Amino acid sequence: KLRYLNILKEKLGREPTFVELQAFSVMWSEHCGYSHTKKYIRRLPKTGFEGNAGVVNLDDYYSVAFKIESHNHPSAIEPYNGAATGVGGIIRDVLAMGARPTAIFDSLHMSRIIDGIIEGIADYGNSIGVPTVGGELRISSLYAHNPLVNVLAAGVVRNDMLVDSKASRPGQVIVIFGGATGRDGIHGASFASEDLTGDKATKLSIQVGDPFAEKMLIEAFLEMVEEGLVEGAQDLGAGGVLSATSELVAKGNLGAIVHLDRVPLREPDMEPWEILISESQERMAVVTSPQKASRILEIARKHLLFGDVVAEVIEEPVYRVMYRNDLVMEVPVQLLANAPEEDIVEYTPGKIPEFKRVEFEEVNAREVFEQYDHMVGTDTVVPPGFGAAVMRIKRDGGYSLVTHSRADLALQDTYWGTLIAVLESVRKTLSVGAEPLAITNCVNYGDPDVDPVGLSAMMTALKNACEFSGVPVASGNASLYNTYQGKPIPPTLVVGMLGKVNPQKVAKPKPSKVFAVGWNDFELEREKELWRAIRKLSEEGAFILSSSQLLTRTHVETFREYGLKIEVKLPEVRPAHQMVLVFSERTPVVDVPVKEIGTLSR
Ligand SMILES: O=CNCC(=O)N[C@@H]1O[C@H](COP(=O)(O)O)[C@@H](O)[C@H]1O
Repeated sequence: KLRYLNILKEKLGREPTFVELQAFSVMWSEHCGYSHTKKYIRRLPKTGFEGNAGVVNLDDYYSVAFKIESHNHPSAIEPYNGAATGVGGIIRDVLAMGARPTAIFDSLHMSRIIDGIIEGIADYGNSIGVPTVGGELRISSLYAHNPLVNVLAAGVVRNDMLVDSKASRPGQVIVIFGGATGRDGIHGASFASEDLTGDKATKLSIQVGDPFAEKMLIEAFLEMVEEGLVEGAQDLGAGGVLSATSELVAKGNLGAIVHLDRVPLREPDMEPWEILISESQERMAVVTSPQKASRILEIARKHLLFGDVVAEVIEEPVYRVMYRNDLVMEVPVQLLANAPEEDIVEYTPGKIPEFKRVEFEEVNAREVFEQYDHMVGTDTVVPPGFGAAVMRIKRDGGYSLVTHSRADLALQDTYWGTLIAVLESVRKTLSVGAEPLAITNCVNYGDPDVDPVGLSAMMTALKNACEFSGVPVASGNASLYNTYQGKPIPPTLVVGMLGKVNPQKVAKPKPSKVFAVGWNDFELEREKELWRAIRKLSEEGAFILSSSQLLTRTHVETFREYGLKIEVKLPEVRPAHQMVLVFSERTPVVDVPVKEIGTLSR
């Protein structure tokens, strides 16, 4: 902050004004600026080039837009609103990609089932009519003061209706529409970067959501896309108007003139800086020509929303904020969009260590989502309780969604633990017969200034694990300064993996013999052999379970849905192993260890 305050002063050639200080505190906060993670992120193999980030072609006609986000900070302060708006936020991300939101896969890490967090997710999900197709839940006392709420959202989008994420020429205007702007979430970006949860950020920082408006938002926006009206888009989240407008024009190397007086307000006595920095929910920024702006506003207002043309895209790369004829702030756009970059730590992996059994706790979110009329994975090819969510795109087309993490391991060795989490994400995907296509990741870390190695260790293994598996990063999020009184959370990388699968080829469980396929321990040089064995057996029609516990309660519960009973003698396994459970009529034949352990019947 201080080091940053002094650079701004360098750059500005004076001290900032009140407005500029609120502005850069937002844009230059770890949350918005990614100071510590920008360089590590660049080294990541990405689905980048592919015009649009988070967008992955499925069959040359349809693509899957997906991304995982977090709302850890706010969820610790206000479980309900923080968790709810957590989903509201990531949903708007997939919508801005041009895709109709279709699925939500949550990844929760708490010291116990925090009602408010589970209910904020269920209510908001139910009101927007977007199903939760799965959920990863980890309970550990290590997340007591900093629960982790990571939400993955995915959507189907036509390859010929991809929306851009930037402004492209002088003369375009930017429309802000959706719910009216208020004071909520003001400074939440900085609140979410606060080296500590017990810092000067509180209730004035958490956003309030309203799914009814969000529902209206997707309808309005998709109709805008379908009418060739949207030439660019970016949802309003952290930093609100400021963040959306500056980045949109920043990405296109253009500038902008913002008219805050044009921002539909919910609270008319707000000051100009509050309008600029407000983080009110359910809002979207649209880049377009002056001609299409009328139809856009017509559509927005017709869907019971509010909106007006707020900014003009200019050639000069300056960010000029006006309020009527008053000049509120004026700074170089690229100054605001390029927070100071931190040098990184070169991390060289050590010997794979022997992991100790770190007692954690899992639980089928479905069993916990009933209390709040929220069904998990009711419309999927096969139950997500078996390891992966499989959704239908077409009769003979589909995709899978997987959310995995291994903080229990990473806590002992961030590199290997983290790297293992991803490989295991590959096993899950392959196990349902899906082909790994891309990853969306959420980096949840502590304080990078106090511990730079742990971050590097996490980011470098994501790189290596992507290189090893050949599965690139399509999108993602970084959440740092996830601490309390300095007490850091366990380094948790959440891997969201997208796979391609034909709904017709997905196996269902039925009476069969059970075999433990693989090794009881881990060696990087045989992982691909395990994948090969899984690919072969899946092709032959085998049902396959890939779990750290080999067989979980959720599993036993899911088999119940088929009236099937499982009786086996689980092999002794280490915290990190390379073994999968295979169900078939005959003994599996692969070049990997095979042991018959029991049966599935009734
Ligand atoms: O509603 C929009 N959500 C989008 C968004 O950008 N939200 C911002 O992220 C913070 C949580 O970050 P974390 O503690 O999870 O790292 C939250 O407080 C918002 O400022």
